[PDB]
Amino acid sequence: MKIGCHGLVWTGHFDAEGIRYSVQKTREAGFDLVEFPLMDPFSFDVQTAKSALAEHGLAASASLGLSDATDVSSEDPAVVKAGEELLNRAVDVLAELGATDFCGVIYSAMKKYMEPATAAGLANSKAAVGRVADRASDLGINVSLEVVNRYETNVLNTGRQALAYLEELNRPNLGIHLDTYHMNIEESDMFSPILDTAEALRYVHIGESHRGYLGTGSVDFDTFFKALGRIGYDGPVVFESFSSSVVAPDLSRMLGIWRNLWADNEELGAHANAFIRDKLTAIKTIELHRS
Amino acid sequence: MKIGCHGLVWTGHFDAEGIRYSVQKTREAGFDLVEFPLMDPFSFDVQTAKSALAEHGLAASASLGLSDATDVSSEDPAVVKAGEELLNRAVDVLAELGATDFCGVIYSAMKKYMEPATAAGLANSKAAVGRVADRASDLGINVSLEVVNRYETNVLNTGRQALAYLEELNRPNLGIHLDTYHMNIEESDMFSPILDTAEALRYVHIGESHRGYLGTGSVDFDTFFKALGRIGYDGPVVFESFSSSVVAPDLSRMLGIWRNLWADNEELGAHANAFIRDKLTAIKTIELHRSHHH
Amino acid sequence: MKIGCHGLVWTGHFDAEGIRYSVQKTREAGFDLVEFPLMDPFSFDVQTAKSALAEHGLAASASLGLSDATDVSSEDPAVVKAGEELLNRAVDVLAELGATDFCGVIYSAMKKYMEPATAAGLANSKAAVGRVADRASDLGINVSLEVVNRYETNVLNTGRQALAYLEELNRPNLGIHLDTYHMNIEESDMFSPILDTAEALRYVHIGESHRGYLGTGSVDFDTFFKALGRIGYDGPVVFESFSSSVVAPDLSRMLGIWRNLWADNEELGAHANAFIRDKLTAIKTIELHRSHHH
Amino acid sequence: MKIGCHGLVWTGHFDAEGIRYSVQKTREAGFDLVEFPLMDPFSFDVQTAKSALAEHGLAASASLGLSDATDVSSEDPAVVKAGEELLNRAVDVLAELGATDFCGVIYSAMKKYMEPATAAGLANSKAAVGRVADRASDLGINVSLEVVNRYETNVLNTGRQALAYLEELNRPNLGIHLDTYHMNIEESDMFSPILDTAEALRYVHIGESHRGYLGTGSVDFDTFFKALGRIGYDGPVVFESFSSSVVAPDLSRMLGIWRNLWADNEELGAHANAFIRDKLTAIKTIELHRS
Ligand SMILES: [Mn+2]
Ligand SMILES: [Mn+2]
Ligand SMILES: [Mn+2]
Ligand SMILES: [Mn+2]
Repeated sequence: MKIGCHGLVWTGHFDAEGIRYSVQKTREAGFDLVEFPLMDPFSFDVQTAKSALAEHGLAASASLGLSDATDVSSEDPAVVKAGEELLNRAVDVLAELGATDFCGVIYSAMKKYMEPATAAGLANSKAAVGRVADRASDLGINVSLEVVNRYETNVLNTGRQALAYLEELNRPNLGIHLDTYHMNIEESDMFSPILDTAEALRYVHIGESHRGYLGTGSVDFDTFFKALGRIGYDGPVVFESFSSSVVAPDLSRMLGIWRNLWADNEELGAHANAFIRDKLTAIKTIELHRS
Repeated sequence: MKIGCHGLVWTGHFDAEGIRYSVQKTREAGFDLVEFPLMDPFSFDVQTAKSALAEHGLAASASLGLSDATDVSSEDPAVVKAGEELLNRAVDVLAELGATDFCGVIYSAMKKYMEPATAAGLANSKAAVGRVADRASDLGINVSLEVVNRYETNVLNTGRQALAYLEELNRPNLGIHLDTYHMNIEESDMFSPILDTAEALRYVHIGESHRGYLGTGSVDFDTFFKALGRIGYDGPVVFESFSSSVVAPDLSRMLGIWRNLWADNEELGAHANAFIRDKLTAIKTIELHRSHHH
Repeated sequence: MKIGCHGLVWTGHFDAEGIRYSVQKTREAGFDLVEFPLMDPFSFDVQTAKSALAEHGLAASASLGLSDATDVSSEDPAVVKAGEELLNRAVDVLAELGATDFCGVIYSAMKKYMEPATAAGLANSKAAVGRVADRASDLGINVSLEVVNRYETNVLNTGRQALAYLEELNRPNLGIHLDTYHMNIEESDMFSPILDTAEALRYVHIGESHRGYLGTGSVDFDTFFKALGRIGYDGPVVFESFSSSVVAPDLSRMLGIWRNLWADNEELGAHANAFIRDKLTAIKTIELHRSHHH
Repeated sequence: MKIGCHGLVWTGHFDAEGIRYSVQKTREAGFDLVEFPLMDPFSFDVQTAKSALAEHGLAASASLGLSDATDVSSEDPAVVKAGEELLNRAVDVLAELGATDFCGVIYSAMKKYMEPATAAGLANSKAAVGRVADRASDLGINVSLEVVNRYETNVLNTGRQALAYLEELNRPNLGIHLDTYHMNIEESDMFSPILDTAEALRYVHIGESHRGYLGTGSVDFDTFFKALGRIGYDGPVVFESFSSSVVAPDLSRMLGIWRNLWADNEELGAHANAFIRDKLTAIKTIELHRS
């Protein structure tokens, strides 16, 4: 299990300096892994990232969400294609890094839709994701679909919806990515979705209800972590948080980050690392007593 | 305290038939009050509502959310005017019903903004809401601003933000409307925002985390209702729920209701009435036990 | 699934009058079943209970806790015998009623021990419970061992302990009885012990953290009932509550009921029935939505 | 605010070696303060404790519970007197240490009673506690009554009961001591009792529902700490935990510690210190934003 940190804790700009900075800070906060927000994989400086990861002994993953121009759930084949092209480059970037996990909202745009999904849109999305998965698979990379709330997709809002989507595709390297922030809205509770997704669960984001400091909102982390313990989950567990104090040119607007929920990210990151690790220690003692 | 039900439990279409239907089913489910969604107050058949309510004994309130063309937080004063004219008609509708509560997202568009609020936009919102509140005042109508999550406004996402907004306007009939579904996202916990708003809290929505059946999501209703008890809240407590089974032409899309969270609204309504009353009974025993006779 | 009420809601004295009273009030409060506390099965007026139950339609079960003189976890075989004779009569009473569930703290004294269990004491408990279960078996009676907190036993404080106990005895009619009040103390959470016990779980008590009104304490009923849904539990679900207002000569003292948590048992019973059914309704909608037709 | 640790994490025997050991281990786990279980204040080696506290820069408090022989809620004046004598020595021990907080179940025996309290018993308890408080007061020591569950007293099971008890006594240095483990049973919720006891709240124990590792039971710490933040609580916050792995000759039997809930107390103590401190950090950010 890798304990990770999403890059937007540190910076919204991942040129060379931001890549080095984000990696250093992640390591200094005590994490094993940085998740790069790869909103534009075409301009991501792989050589710098590979160097910085080596210098600091850090593992890496990457996430993104698509947009209007790249929506693979569009009925417009050209838009679908732009999306597929973007996902393929993201996968290629991860291959060059020697990383193994790609994730995010890659089955639709990451946006507040104003109508429900279409049958033809959903078919396009599934076909495109299948092909991306296969390309990833030949490269040793796992692809995990992030279940997000109603205001960020109209396609996969629950773990059970994601399972059905995966069932159709039947790809060995396609998994599910759950995020406590999104679960806290859409799911019946914080254990059922973990039990249900069991072995398909390949990636986890730890976010508070308002995406600030862990333990300052309404997310039931105790139930969540106890359920992760029960299924023996051993994939990445990655802190994600957003404040108006650190802005990405698109992502922050897309996720509606209006509030200053923190200004000291060194404190935030260290706290989150301690929060997650100490939760996991607690869970380990429970599992130890089941002997 | 009135126990209320929002109209989208019953129908998405508030023509004459839908209005009578929502009133009847609301009463039959055990509620004291129906909340009409007044997305277009200009077309709402007030006389049918009056006669339905009189038939059934039932109290009414109304809520709406604004949209792009009617956004009173717009920098464009023509858009603000359009919004203000809409809010003013909503208020008039309520006056004609003899109702006393208007609420909702009436200080901005109810939408996912793509940039944060501007100073000019915020000043326009505040001035317009002030004028609407004054108008409401002389018609005996209380106006409460509903705090909602980051995806439905960029203006008032927390109770404390609403407090600061209210303090500047300083109007006696202006209050805060909290909704457990939105609190579940943006707030630090389910008690602090109640203790903070205290006497400014004038309206409450009871919604599960996914806006389905009460008790089937992750909202901490326990803490919430206990806090309501502590401040002695006596305002409306109104069930709200949305499913793809029952669709309003604009509201449902605006709120991102993609999923089929229920198909039996008779069952859903009856259950919500019971669920809310069973909580209220509980906290009544707690307050009783704080009595010095105990 | 029967929704049940424990007798100490209604009276502390189960003479003829108290028996009829508890049956009537239990039914009138909306329950399917009454649980008689059978602390002294030898004096219990079985024919009055039979005739009361027949009058009212109502199902019955029984529970007890043992005491020092009847402690089947004692190293002293004369004490174990006294206990076994008591349990055997409890079972006979239930047989005579045509009831099918016996439960409670029947594997030890229900008491605050001052030292941990011994090997000899544990072996005596197990052997006695085995014989009692076999006896029960041929009378069509299921026996479930209630897991309780450290202050009421030193033997079975967790579901997993009860599982290990059950595994050794390997009897088809022997099950586990969980009580949310006790789980709230000793267990890691409110779902794991349900998922672990699964098919061995045969009886459930619904009790608030302080054993008062449901929803007025800190028990996480949400998680609990959702777990019950997941394993498809269909056994008895029985409300239990104690107040100094209604006192049983020994039980109340044994359980440390010092406080006046309610005075109106009509209200309390009606509320508990509603509270439990409103939870069960909720989780039924969840299970319905896991159906492939959905 | 002092972050503290109860001595039974480390040892059940507080001779000189156990005193030094408990203090060292507490400091090494990262705490500010050790709480000595002063079940027998007459044989407590003050000189050793004072030395060990100085060597490690640690503050100290003391708690105890009374027993049958020393029950100040007895109707037997001789038993009441033995109890008062014991409490006075405990207070004297704290004075010699230069410590300022005495707490625990000092208004009755710490036991499962088999009958309710008596009017005459309660009067004896209140009078005795009043006198002990006055003696403490002349010595600069605060006295805090620990609210405990129905199986450990028949006198003070809720914060509100404790407030009423204090109301009668009207002593300036008499406060209330709340313990999450006991609240988790008896109280309506985890915030009301803090709001209600407000300025009378002078001491806090942090214990999980089963008194093992923090975060492995049912206690709602999030609500609890958020309420402590709201009232601006600045007294001791002290971890308490019990396992059959570490036994005190009386206390462990009195508290019904039948289970092995941990065996590595160095891990337990460090975890608890991190758990509490990181909770408090989270709360501070909430309070900071109320600006
Ligand atoms: Mn995420
Ligand atoms: Mn609402
Ligand atoms: Mn029970
Ligand atoms: Mn304590």
